Amino acid sequence: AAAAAAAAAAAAAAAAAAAAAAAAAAAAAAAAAAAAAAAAAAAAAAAAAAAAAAAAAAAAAAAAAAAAAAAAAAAAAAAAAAAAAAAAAAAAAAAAAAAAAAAAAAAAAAAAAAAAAAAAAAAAAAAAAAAAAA
RNA sequence: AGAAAAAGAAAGACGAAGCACUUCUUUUUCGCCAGGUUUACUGUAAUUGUGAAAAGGUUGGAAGAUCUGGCCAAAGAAGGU
Repeated sequence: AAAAAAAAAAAAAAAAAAAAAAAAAAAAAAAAAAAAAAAAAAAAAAAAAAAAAAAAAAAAAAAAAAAAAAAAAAAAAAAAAAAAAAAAAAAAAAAAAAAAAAAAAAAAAAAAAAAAAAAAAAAAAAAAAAAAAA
């Protein structure tokens, strides 16, 4: 950060967050806000990704839903990808059991991509059927 | 694979500026097949038909011969009168 490293500093922040920086139900958002400006919308998406990893505040399901809604609204590739993926992982808002055919298929029909990111994660944890059709 | 993050892109209806501001809701990226859905028609093989050039006197059956003298040649390859 004294090397003014927007990039390398957000890098180290994701690094330590994965390397077990505290979560503490507040340390999550603490490190995330610390990383959020970092001259990079991608850096804020990386903060949100390390956040979804450290599931302290990530258990706010509709909150991850709204954050990723604004993200995939603004067309943030890294944000939509990491957020929605680890969201479906921590059972946050990416699908359902009665509106999953809408939710997941709409994350794909968002735009032309995050379809391949579903193939990265979300299609893997599809769970949009217990069948073979979907 | 070992565990040692990853790396991506379309239109339509809705508010708005009479479009774009993006926010919700569906849309497709050929292994090799096969008609077709009209082509912006224009530069880039060729066939066949066309494809130029003045007159006079002489002998002879008849001139292309002859004497006098002009014209074409990217045609003086040839073939008949």
